Amino acid sequence: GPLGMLGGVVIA
Amino acid sequence: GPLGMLGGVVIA
Amino acid sequence: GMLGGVVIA
Amino acid sequence: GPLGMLGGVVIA
Amino acid sequence: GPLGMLGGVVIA
Amino acid sequence: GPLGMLGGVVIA
Amino acid sequence: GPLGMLGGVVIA
Amino acid sequence: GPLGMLGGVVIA
Amino acid sequence: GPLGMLGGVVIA
Amino acid sequence: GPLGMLGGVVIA
Amino acid sequence: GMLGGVVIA
Amino acid sequence: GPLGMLGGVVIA
Amino acid sequence: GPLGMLGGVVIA
Amino acid sequence: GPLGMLGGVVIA
Amino acid sequence: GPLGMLGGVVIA
Amino acid sequence: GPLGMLGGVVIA
Amino acid sequence: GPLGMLGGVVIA
Amino acid sequence: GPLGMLGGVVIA
Amino acid sequence: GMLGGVVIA
Amino acid sequence: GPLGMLGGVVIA
Amino acid sequence: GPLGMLGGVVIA
Amino acid sequence: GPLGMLGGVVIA
Amino acid sequence: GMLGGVVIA
Amino acid sequence: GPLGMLGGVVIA
Amino acid sequence: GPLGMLGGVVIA
Amino acid sequence: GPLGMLGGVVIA
Amino acid sequence: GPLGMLGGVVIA
Amino acid sequence: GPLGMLGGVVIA
Amino acid sequence: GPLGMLGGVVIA
Amino acid sequence: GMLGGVVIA
Amino acid sequence: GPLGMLGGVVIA
Amino acid sequence: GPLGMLGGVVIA
Amino acid sequence: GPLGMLGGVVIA
Amino acid sequence: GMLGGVVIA
Repeated sequence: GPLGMLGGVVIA
Repeated sequence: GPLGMLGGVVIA
Repeated sequence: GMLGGVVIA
Repeated sequence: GPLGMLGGVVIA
Repeated sequence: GPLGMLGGVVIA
Repeated sequence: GPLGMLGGVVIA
Repeated sequence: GPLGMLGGVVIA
Repeated sequence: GPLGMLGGVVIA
Repeated sequence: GPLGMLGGVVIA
Repeated sequence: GPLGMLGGVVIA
Repeated sequence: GMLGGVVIA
Repeated sequence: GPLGMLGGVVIA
Repeated sequence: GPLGMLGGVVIA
Repeated sequence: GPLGMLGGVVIA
Repeated sequence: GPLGMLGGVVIA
Repeated sequence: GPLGMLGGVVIA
Repeated sequence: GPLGMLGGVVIA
Repeated sequence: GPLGMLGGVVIA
Repeated sequence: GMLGGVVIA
Repeated sequence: GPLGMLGGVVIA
Repeated sequence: GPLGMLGGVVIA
Repeated sequence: GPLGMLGGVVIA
Repeated sequence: GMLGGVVIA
Repeated sequence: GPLGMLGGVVIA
Repeated sequence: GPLGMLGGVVIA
Repeated sequence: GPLGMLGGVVIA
Repeated sequence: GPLGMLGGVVIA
Repeated sequence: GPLGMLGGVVIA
Repeated sequence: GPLGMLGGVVIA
Repeated sequence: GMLGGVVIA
Repeated sequence: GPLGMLGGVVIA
Repeated sequence: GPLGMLGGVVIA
Repeated sequence: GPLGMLGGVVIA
Repeated sequence: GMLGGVVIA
């Protein structure tokens, strides 16, 4: 299947 | 605020 | 000082 | 599927 | 203020 | 039989 | 006010 | 069947 | 005001 | 027998 | 006189 | 005797 | 709706 | 979405 | 025999 | 045998 | 509406 | 004897 | 008069 | 997912 | 009969 | 790290 | 020798 | 005497 | 359907 | 598939 | 004697 | 002796 | 339909 | 004296 | 499969 | 009579 | 692993 | 000596 990589998310 | 999808691979 | 993220691969 | 905002008044 | 009317939405 | 779809109705 | 029939499939 | 309004005076 | 006269309606 | 239909009369 | 949908006279 | 084959019928 | 005969082999 | 109609298929 | 997909709507 | 519609007024 | 007359039908 | 066939008659 | 499939007056 | 026949020798 | 060899398949 | 995909190898 | 999807000698 | 041979007959 | 005589030896 | 017809075979 | 294959449709 | 069909109207 | 007349047949 | 048949119509 | 006769001496 | 010698046969 | 085929040998 | 479909020697 798909291979995804997300470092990080910051919501302010 | 933000609305939607977020990620390395997004399949809608 | 806001940083989203880092990906090392 | 569908992604968005709906309504009589949409203040965004 | 803003005044808006939306009849309807059909998504199929 | 028949296949109908109505979103909505606003009567103001 | 309003008068009549309303719906997705109206069979009068 | 029939759909409407009858009478000597009709104000709509 | 308005003055109307209807002598009847037959719906068969 | 005879099949007659009269909507109506107004006598003013 | 007479009045109606069907008048027989 | 006769040999006949019918796949299908769609009536709408 | 539809009227008649339907089948793989129809003998009438 | 898509609307497709297929009567039938005969495979021999 | 036959191999694959069959239908009114085929999404692959 | 016979196959069809018969009458004084025929509306299909 | 339409007015139609059919005397008779003989099928032998 | 004789063989007769009459579908019908309409008298208006 | 007479009416039918077979009429023999 | 995948759909078919797989092997060293494939005879349909 | 027939001689056939298949090393391997990767479906991902 | 590294991402490698090898289907297969046949050594006859 | 070595054989595989990823080979790191 | 008369000698005769008939293999077969196919009617379709 | 078929009309006749069949046989290895036919005497008629 | 294939459609074949053989009448007859006589071997003496 | 005879040797081989006979038929309306022969596949070898 | 005789073989076949006989009559005023023959439909074979 | 067809109309046919056969007087007579004598087979001796 | 063989007779098949007669048809009168 | 194969069809025939084998042997050191074949008389046919 | 006749003299015949066959070593061998391989069918694959 | 070689693949070899030998029919036959006759030593007279 | 040797005789066969495959001879390894």
